[PDB]
Amino acid sequence: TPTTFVHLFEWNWQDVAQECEQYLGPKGYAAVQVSPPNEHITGSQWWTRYQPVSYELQSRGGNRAQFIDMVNRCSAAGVDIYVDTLINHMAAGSGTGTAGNSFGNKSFPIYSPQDFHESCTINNSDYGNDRYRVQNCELVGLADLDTASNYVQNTIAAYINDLQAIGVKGFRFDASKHVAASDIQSLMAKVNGSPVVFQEVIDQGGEAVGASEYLSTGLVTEFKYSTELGNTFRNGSLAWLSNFGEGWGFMPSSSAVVFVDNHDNQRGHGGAGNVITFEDGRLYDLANVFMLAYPYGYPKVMSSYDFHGDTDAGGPNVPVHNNGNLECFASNWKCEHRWSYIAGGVDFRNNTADNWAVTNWWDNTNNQISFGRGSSGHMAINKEDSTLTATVQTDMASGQYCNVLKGELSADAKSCSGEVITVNSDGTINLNIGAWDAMAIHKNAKLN
Ligand SMILES: [Ca+2]
Repeated sequence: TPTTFVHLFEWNWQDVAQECEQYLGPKGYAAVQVSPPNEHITGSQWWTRYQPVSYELQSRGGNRAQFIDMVNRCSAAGVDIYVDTLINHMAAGSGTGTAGNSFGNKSFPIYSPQDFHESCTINNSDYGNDRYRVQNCELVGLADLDTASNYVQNTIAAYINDLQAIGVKGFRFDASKHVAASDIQSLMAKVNGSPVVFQEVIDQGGEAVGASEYLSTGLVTEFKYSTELGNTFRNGSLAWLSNFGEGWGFMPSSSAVVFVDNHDNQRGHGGAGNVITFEDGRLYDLANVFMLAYPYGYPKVMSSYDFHGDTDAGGPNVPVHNNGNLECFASNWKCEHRWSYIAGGVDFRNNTADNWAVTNWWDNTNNQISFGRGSSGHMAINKEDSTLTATVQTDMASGQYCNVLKGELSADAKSCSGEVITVNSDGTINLNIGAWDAMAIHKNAKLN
């Protein structure tokens, strides 16, 4: 069952299409969130994508034909496409777009100065005590669209509807906090059918505008998850995660999009240094394994590029699929979605989707934990400095299982490529997990 999606950050349309056929589809990823496909300002920085010029599908990722080709090919592979949609603003200042269009002084090919709110600057203190300014003023100089305007709502809705006609199945509403929930409600009334919509709302608490305000218009990014997970993994005890989720004050599980990190917070925007990223190696593996095994939210796996400490830099000057060579795992594209523990966690989540309870939780009061998903699967994480050798109780059928974090079941089901885990006749497992390692087994990766 499809349960997880991935963000192919700055991946061009040809690389995504190929990734869908060769990897995402076969491995079970539900969908792909692509970078903004519309016309945006010129420049090499990754953030140019967040300054729209028009809704023409001519961007750094490719042209309209390549985009349509990507949707079709991904769709055939069983993978949906979610489009990062800019509903709050247009480009700042003046200049030229990726499709040749000129703009300037809030004058764009599809909007006039009258289609924007009167200019004012959002100040940091406005977040805590002035919802009017947060939603009507400019976010770092970006022209703030008058989202209450029928013309503006029709224009954005037409774009969304055009994407659905092409085959796009979902949408990410960028900077949703900066748009009144009621404006989004009016917008959605113009959207055909019921596509998957998730809204970016950064709410760690103490904001004038809250995440709960967007629950009736779709899913909402739960930023507390990323921050607390990172904080617990680095500075706390894993034992504390036994009631992670609503128990910690998070929004309803069925309404949340969760992640270890995202394109913003891995660069210091919306997250401090406690956020765990690819740079943390094995710590990142372990954090993803917990997220993917734990039954809270709709997880989004991150797929980054090594930015070499430059938080403004755009992606690599080389494609992922480069003349038969895969530009992954090194100093270009990181391809975390292909990392063994991460793809294995996705497999675990996909095969335990028939039991969303956390069963038989066990911990050593500190950094060793183990829990099951009923008789569908079991997992354990060892973040201590000594081997985890405890005997844990599971509800699983006795037999031999492939530790899916380190390998997989062969076609004929007679062998695994990685280590084997034995479930004894009484349902127990005598663990043998080294420091900073983990194991996960499920009913669909059982031997012979
Ligand atoms: Ca706004």
